[PDB]
Amino acid sequence: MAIILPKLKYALNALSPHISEETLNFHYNKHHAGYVNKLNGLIKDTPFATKSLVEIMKESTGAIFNNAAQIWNHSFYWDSMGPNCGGEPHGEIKEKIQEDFGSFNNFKNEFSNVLCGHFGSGWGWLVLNNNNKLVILQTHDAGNPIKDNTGIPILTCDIWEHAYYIDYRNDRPSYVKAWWNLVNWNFANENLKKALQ
Amino acid sequence: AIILPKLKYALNALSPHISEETLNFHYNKHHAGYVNKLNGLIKDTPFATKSLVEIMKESTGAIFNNAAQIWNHSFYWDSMGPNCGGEPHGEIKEKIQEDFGSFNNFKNEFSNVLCGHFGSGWGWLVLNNNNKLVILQTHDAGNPIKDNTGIPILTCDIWEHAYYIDYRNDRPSYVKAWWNLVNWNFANENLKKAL
Ligand SMILES: [Cl-]
Ligand SMILES: [Cl-]
Repeated sequence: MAIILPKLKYALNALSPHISEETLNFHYNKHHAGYVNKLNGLIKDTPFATKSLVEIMKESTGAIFNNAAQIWNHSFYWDSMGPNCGGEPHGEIKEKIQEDFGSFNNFKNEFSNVLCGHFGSGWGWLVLNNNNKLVILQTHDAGNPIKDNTGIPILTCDIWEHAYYIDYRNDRPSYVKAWWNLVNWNFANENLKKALQ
Repeated sequence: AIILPKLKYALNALSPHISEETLNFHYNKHHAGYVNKLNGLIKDTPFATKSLVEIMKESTGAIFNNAAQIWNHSFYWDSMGPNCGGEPHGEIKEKIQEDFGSFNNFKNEFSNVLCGHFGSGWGWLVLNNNNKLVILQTHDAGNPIKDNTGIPILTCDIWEHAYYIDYRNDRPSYVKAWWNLVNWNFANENLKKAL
């Protein structure tokens, strides 16, 4: 199967109690795996069959896009988190956030507001925009900043209901608050360095 | 000002097809929250003196999202009931036979549409201007009144919060279960008015 589900970099329970093992089980092994299985079915007998996931995402529309972009968004989501993470940013991203938001607390406040405010299925992003500045963006359904060409993804947070409904029911804000304990600044730093190159 | 309409049945009335816990969150958190958010949004606007349908028709963005979701959810609750489901009866049965060939045909296609919808949205049975029943889907808070695509007859919510407590990712089992709840009486009332 041309497209393979990338492994999580940590155990299924590694984000607990912020996001439960049960959530990771459904979200990764059911939803995420499902988008991979679905895309592989869809790209058969198309020119997409031999393109990379990223190329498919950038060049498709309809169901192919929806599945391709979701696979990519989820992998970026999992990599945006980790055990032994969260807290204050550190390394290059700490200083960049200071420059572009004034403080980590300012960034945290605006990001949480955006994440809490998104109507329907979607994603909040920290991105390096096309003017070399960190900004917060939101996208709807499977959308992302690479497809939109609105900047280079640094971190993402999924706010589709399946991301939090097991653990928090309707209480998205509690999910967003808990997510701050999981934010992987090492990942952000890796993305920033590539982005600025 | 805008008021949340009463359910026509108790919170457990749809169980086990939709749990009482689901109805509790869906009605008392989601549906109630749409009403509360809308009232805060329309205070001090020309929308404060308009009906829900008028607000729905004349708004965009947050006001639309909340107003349409209030109307959509009431239509959803009224589209179900205890003592409902199974084979259609009365005028809607005949009309489904005319427009879909059979109930089995309707049921399978409606199910496909409900299961196939990507992200948050709704499936609809509506009567169009040629007095023909048709299946529509809409995204997020969208609906056929906003869209002028026909007079709604029934709806089914496929937002994840509709089923996630009871079925997790298995939307098709929720859809299957929903057929034990579909309120043919409400369909017949709607059809009588629409025709
Ligand atoms: Cl589990
Ligand atoms: Cl009935």
